[PDB]
Amino acid sequence: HHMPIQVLPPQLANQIAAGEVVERPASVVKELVENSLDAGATRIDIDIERGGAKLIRIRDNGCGIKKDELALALARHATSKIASLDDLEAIISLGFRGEALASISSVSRLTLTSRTAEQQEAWQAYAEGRDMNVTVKPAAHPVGTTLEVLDLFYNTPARRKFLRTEKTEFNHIDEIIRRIALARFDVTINLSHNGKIVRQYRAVPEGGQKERRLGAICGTAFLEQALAIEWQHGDLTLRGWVADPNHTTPALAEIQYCYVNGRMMRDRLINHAIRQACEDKLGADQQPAFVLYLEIDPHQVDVNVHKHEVRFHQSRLVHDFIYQGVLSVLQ
Amino acid sequence: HHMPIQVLPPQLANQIAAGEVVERPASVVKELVENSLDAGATRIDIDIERGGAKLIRIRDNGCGIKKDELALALARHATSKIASLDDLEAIISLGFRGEALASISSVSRLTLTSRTAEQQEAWQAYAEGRDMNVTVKPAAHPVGTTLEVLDLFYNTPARRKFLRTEKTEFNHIDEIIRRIALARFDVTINLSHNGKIVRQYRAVPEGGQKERRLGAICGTAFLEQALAIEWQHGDLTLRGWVADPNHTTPALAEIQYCYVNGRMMRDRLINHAIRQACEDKLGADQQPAFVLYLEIDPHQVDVNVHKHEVRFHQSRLVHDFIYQGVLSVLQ
Ligand SMILES: Nc1ncnc2c1ncn2[C@@H]1O[C@H](COP(=O)(O)OP(=O)(O)O)[C@@H](O)[C@H]1O
Ligand SMILES: Nc1ncnc2c1ncn2[C@@H]1O[C@H](COP(=O)(O)OP(=O)(O)O)[C@@H](O)[C@H]1O
Ligand SMILES: [Mg+2]
Ligand SMILES: [Mg+2]
Repeated sequence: HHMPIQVLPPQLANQIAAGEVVERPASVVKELVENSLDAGATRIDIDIERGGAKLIRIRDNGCGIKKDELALALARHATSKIASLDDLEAIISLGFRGEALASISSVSRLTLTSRTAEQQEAWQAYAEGRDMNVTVKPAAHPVGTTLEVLDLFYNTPARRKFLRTEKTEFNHIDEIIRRIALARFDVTINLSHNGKIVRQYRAVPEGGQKERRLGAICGTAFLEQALAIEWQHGDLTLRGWVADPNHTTPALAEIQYCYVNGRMMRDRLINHAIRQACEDKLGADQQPAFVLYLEIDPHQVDVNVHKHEVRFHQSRLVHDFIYQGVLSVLQ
Repeated sequence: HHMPIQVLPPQLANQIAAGEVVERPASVVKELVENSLDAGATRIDIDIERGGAKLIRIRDNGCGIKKDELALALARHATSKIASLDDLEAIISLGFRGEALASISSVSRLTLTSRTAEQQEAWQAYAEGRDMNVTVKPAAHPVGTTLEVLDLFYNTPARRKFLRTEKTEFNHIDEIIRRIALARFDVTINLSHNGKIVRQYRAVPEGGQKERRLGAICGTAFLEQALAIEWQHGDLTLRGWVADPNHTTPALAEIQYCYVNGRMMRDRLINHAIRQACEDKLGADQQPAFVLYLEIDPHQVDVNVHKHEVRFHQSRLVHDFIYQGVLSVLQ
């Protein structure tokens, strides 16, 4: 009670928010790449420097951001993805909170450059000062967008001390891209570190062969033991690959990716049902290797938990669904 | 790009926030009880109805909220706990985001009643409408505060469908109070459900016997096997109780509470070090039973992660510290 209840200034408020949204360089990559995806990009190019502690540049060939909305994109609680509660309950995009860019900009030197198809001119924007005032100025850029994040945590020292080695931080970034690339086979994703190419996942044309990308992302080892899955029942449909439990090594066990309507996730309900389907067919219980995609009525699952967490309205039903699907294929 | 980037109205913005802050009735209880603690309360009384889906009332004998700050308490990004980045890096209170009440009020009928020692008059406040306009009116109330949360999720149907049985929801509430009561032995906490008293933990006077409350919260079973711990090394000090691994049952295994400077938490680093100290002394590896308190330089740990998660600057050091402390006592 000694200090009055007082509104937190823009920058400070965003930095506090950044504490949750910006865990490490990998977090920034995730947020930006997901924005490119929402913007309908077909190709995303990612350049990293020193594990991302020095630089993170992500360019996409998405639809871009209109000049008069650049500042809004750097603003808090402002989005183009939902306008009401209905939109949220049945969301189509990955984003909707309208907080990511604002948060990131408050704890780094973030530059937003973009041009829409209707604009002849490209523009660049960035916020500054305790009030996060935005400067918009001329720039050069093709249809699409480029986010440039420099000196992450430069103005938040307590956090900068927690940054691990360049090697460790880049690895988390590599892992993040790995999870996103598996979610969208139709999107070309290139990742580079310190001026050198680390990877590039070619987009798979309509109906093209996926085994190619799967192997490129997860490795040939997984690709060989990969058992495809096709299991449906109304709104519930399970797809993907499950490695033969009998031929699953701990190295392959590193591949445990699950998705709910394209949204990457790590839910215990699912990991359990799978390990159950394997333990029940196989002899011993162990860490299975898989890449599964669950399609379900968006109204039967909560995506606003805070991101890899989700909540299923019919917990039991879903769990048994996945269990059967995997169990079935394992036999 | 079809829909413009647009600011989310106050109520909607808060409801989206509520998706993360308000997981279930237990979340509301946690936020409110922690506010009472920050306000210096010595006694907190909690009344629940129908698992909290119908009513949640929390009254404290804290310092209260000044009339002219009631609306600010229901506002977003407004707090009395930090005013800058320094304050955050070495925080003293549990709160600091200034978002909890605003979020909760947007997804329930929340009434805030309070009176400070300097005021002869008590006042009541609550927000309404898409803009969250606040109404302040006369009320009766002793020094302190009472939060009243009714019909949780009444205006967010998609979420209301996820509410479990009254029994299940109250249980999470009981568990939450359990964790908070262990964090503060000096605070009397009474919990009631549907007009009937479920529990009441008496505050322990200065230096009074703690075994009494420990047993009342964790049960006599744990109290008997409880092995006290006193282990320090500079800023690092470990205290609490660890149940004899050899006499630990799965029922006792339900008691795994760890705290960093009074802030409840569930960090794997610690749970691992403990289970390691037990596995290494004991024969088999298992689920230990414990109530440990780690005191550490606030600058060596990050509390703004999003709450039971924390991040230690010197991960390895801390882990070995706890391991030794427990290991030592187990012998
Ligand atoms: N690469 C991009 N291409 C096009 N629009 C983008 C891009 N990145 C961000 N935006 C715009 O900025 C707004 C989002 O910023 P963000 O802070 O990520 O919030 P959110 O995605 O939850 O709405 C989006 O709603 C969209 O309108
Ligand atoms: N029970 C209470 N007694 C006194 N002050 C309170 C109480 N509950 C809330 N407040 C005030 O309301 C503001 C907090 O609301 P909240 O949304 O919980 O945010 P935070 O605790 O993170 O600041 C506090 O900063 C404090 O000034
Ligand atoms: Mg986004
Ligand atoms: Mg609070």
